[PDB]
Amino acid sequence: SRMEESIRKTVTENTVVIYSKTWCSYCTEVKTLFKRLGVQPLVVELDQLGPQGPQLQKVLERLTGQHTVPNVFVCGKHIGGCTDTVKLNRKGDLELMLAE
Ligand SMILES: N[C@@H](CCC(=O)N[C@@H](CS)C(=O)NCC(=O)O)C(=O)O
Repeated sequence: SRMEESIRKTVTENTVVIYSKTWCSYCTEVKTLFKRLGVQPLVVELDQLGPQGPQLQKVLERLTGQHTVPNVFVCGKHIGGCTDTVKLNRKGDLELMLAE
């Protein structure tokens, strides 16, 4: 699909991409973690896109294996959700990625 090719372009062009929903506490949490690191992520709020939201979500599951939000990409690579991102941070992998 065109939506799949567009996601690939979005995540290769933007250092941090968070596919989010505005009401989700885990999305807020991961937004805050990147803010504390000095990053300004690109946020895509899937609940604020009309019927494109659920279509995008389906393509995200095909690409990433995940059906929850947040769905986080760093340096073009899928990293997971909030707890995945927090674990990557706790290990210093997240900052090593950002540093390269
Ligand atoms: N363990 C996940 C949890 C994320 C989560 O539960 N997200 C909720 C929204 S706040 C969700 O996507 N729910 C949709 C569903 O369960 O299908 C993470 O750390 O990101």
